[PDB]
Amino acid sequence: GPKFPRVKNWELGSITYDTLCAQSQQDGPCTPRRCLGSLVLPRPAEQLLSQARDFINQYYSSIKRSGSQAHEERLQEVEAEVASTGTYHLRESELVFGAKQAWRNAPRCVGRIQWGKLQVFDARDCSSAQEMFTYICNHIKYATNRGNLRSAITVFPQRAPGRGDFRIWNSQLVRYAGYRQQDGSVRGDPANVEITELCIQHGWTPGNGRFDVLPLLLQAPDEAPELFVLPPELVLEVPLEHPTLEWFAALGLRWYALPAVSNMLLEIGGLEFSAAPFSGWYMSTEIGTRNLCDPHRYNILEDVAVCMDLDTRTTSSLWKDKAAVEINLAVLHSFQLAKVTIVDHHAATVSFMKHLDNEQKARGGCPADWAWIVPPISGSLTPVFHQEMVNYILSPAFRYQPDPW
Amino acid sequence: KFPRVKNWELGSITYDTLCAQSQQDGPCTPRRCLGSLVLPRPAEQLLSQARDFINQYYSSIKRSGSQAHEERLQEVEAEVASTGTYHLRESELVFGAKQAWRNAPRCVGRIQWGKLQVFDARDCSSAQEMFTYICNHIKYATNRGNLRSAITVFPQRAPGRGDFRIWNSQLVRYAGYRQQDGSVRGDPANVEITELCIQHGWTPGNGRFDVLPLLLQAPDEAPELFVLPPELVLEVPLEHPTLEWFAALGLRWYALPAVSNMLLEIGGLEFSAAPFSGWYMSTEIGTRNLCDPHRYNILEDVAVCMDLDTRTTSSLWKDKAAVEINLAVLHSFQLAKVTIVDHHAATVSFMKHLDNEQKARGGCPADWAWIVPPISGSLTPVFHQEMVNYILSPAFRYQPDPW
Ligand code: HEM
Ligand code: HEM
Ligand SMILES: N=C(Nc1cccc(CO[C@@H](CN)COCc2cccc(/N=C(/N)c3cccs3)c2)c1)c1cccs1
Ligand SMILES: N=C(Nc1cccc(CO[C@@H](CN)COCc2cccc(/N=C(/N)c3cccs3)c2)c1)c1cccs1
Ligand SMILES: C[C@H](O)[C@H](O)[C@H]1CNc2nc(N)[nH]c(=O)c2N1
Ligand SMILES: C[C@H](O)[C@H](O)[C@H]1CNc2nc(N)[nH]c(=O)c2N1
Ligand SMILES: [Zn+2]
Repeated sequence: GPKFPRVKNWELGSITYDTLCAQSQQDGPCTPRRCLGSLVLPRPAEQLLSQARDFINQYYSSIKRSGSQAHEERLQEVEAEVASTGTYHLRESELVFGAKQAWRNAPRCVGRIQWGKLQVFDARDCSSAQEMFTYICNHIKYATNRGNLRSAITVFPQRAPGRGDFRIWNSQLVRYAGYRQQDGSVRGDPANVEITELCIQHGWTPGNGRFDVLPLLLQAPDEAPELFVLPPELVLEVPLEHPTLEWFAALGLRWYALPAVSNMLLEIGGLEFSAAPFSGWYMSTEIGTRNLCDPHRYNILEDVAVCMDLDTRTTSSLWKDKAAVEINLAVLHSFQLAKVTIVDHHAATVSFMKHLDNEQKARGGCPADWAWIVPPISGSLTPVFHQEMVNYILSPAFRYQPDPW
Repeated sequence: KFPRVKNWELGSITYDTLCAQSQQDGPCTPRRCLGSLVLPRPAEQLLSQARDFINQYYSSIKRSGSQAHEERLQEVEAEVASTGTYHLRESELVFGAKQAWRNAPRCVGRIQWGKLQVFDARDCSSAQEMFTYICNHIKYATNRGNLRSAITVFPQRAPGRGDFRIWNSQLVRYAGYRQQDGSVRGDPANVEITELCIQHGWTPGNGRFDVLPLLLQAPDEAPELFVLPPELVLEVPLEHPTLEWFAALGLRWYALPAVSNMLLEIGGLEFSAAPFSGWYMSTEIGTRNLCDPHRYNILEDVAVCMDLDTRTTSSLWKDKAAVEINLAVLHSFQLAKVTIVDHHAATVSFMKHLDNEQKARGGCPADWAWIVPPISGSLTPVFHQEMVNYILSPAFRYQPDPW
């Protein structure tokens, strides 16, 4: 057979071979002796030039001008700029291409069918924390679009020799406060205790509710971060109700419309964009299963099961499973009523299978992280459960980066 | 450099040092992770595996370095050097079978690993004799519904000849009859073995739940057909605690999960027929066997009976029917007093096993994709647990189909 990984779908009996993994220049955490695929956190001079050349070759292939004179001239341009300055700069169209390719390359993203549809806001002229705030408000307005959500990324200036980084300190643009209590419990979102306490240390007067929207801590090169409160009318939220269980609304639960990740590094051609927040829309299990039911998050499973009058004293009643299903249904029904874009985990995984087929023909494979792609409820009820996946790192890439404090 | 292993729910960390004892490569390389793949793509070698195993055994009985230990190593060496192979003592076999189960990265039920009845069937010389041993295993393991884990070990592979083999993938399998119009009646997973049975002279049924005969093979002989006596195969009719129409679906499952096509490897010796059995985790039946689209595929039928909106994915009709089916399985097994474990209890016990193994051995090989159950993944503690997958020996392994 072919000397490439053989990939099988066990539902359909079909086979493909991944030839794209051959383009991986970056090693993951696995070896012949042990598989570390389940680990969440996995572990320039002429080094820049080779990454830059590779990226420029990718750009010129995507516009089908590979080997051309415009291609050879751009390469020369890039080496001359690196030769004299130690760094280089992307053309506008190269940035747009690179940002889409970073998304298309993200092995943990189930929403990649959408990858070609991304509004890239070029904010590489930004020179203050105040201006970052203006750019971020504009992004939120555009992406929210009164509930008809639109994928977007805003790109701030790249890391530069000596000079400090542009950083957004918050992990997302919208986050609920988590307030550590006297008894050691948490009011609000326990995921956000640290960022909440940083906001207070930097002068934010804290609230005391379960769904208090945090301010943003924004850092321009070589300055302490500055605190910015989002105007409330800019942050679209959806109160949660259930279509048949009338008491569910009385629980006072809610979630924000716009998932906007702000702490990842965008790498393109060896250039590093340390502030490049990106947004799309939610898959309903992110809110209904993880955010609301993780024991270390809002942890509402027992409260909902009690309201549903389930037997919470024994595992074999399946009280957890029944409650989780209703909470996910409430999320879907409430977003739908509110006319805010959301996708259920069946529709999302079906579209991801279509994406895998598109990419098989386009590039000879698709890097995918099975543990992350399979949804956290109803795993084998979705087609992705039955699909083998090959995980590898391609650049352009979204990467984790250390916290700025 | 050893792997740092994190639990994300609790924030706790351990370090796997056991993985350094692995001698067999898995599918992954630094370039690409192949962890989600279901299947894998001389005398001095045997001697080193033999020694390492004999060393494991004597260490387990705390007699590591005794004259009994040195003499046994000499026996193994003398036998390999003269004949190119050797034979296990019954007590070593018992230790090796338990160790293979303990080492199985895909097994969520390993809290039980020390509790395994081992039937030595190495004095078997005919398919006829294999059938008698298999019947006694079933009878013992079933135990009127009070299920007991067991393994029966038939004669090892030998350089000269064909293997002892059980052709069926489990001791209990429902037939799948392929229609002229492509479709399947019964279990679509068993179409191929069904056809093999018919071709070897079995008079087929035409039901959805027809229990298959066994195809048993002695070395270099055609396999022989053996019908299991109906009273040996305990089955559970499926009903629902509150939905009365559910019983009307005529659904049922067998009590005893007994895997019969894996190879047991101990000290470099290979046991090509070594069927093993325990009890079911309820999602195996309620989620996979009954709801996989390529298995009995009953989700739509159940959803319709529940009057659910089948027109749209966002009604979560599939999720709702699946939960009720898993509940019907749990309820019916409990009613019939047949051992079963739900996915919550099983995964909680596996967390305890991880902790026991950390203290005992400094790690535990586990395959996250197989450990996390197929419904309600993140509702179980194993979802939030990082896991390191690697191959230790003694081991259970896949082998080629004998046809
Ligand atoms: C269009 C709608 C989209 C949907 C429904 C979606 C869905 C998801 C989901 C469910 C995850 C896993 C999140 C988690 O478990 O916390 C994810 C991961 C990710 N997605 Fe998306 N996605 C979308 C658009 C985007 C966009 C626009 C980008 C960036 C341009 C993006 C890049 C990512 C990245 C980088 C990750 C991985 C995060 C990590 O490794 O920690 N996706 N996607
Ligand atoms: C005592 C009750 C037991 C329970 C509840 C249990 C549970 C499970 C489950 C749910 C699986 C995954 C099955 C699938 O998805 O098809 C599994 C895999 C496995 N278990 Fe167990 N187990 C038990 C006892 C045993 C015993 C007695 C052995 C052998 C002595 C064993 C060895 C294995 C092996 C080798 C696999 C992997 C099969 C493969 O890789 O294809 N387990 N276990
Ligand atoms: N942040 C760190 N570690 C870390 C700590 C806790 C959790 C994690 C894992 O990150 C995920 C949180 N559990 C991030 O998930 C948020 C997310 C990401 C991507 C898409 C998401 N959902 C969407 N639907 C979209 C967001 C944007 C476009 S689509 C949500 C990582 C590190 C610091 C230094 C090195 S790593
Ligand atoms: N036939 C092959 N292997 C193969 C083919 C298709 C699927 C598979 C995967 O096997 C699993 C079926 N999906 C086996 O699952 C049955 C099983 C295994 C272990 C435990 C099980 N459940 C229990 N509760 C127990 C059974 C025994 C004790 S506990 C069930 C393996 C090969 C082809 C080429 C080389 S090998
Ligand atoms: C240990 C494990 O890797 C971890 O809990 C993963 C599992 N799969 C996931 N899948 C997604 N989409 N998001 C996650 O946060 C996780 N968490
Ligand atoms: C492709 C994927 O690895 C495959 O569907 C696996 C996933 N996890 C599983 N987990 C268990 N316990 N049993 C299985 O058969 C599978 N199948
Ligand atoms: Zn791996």
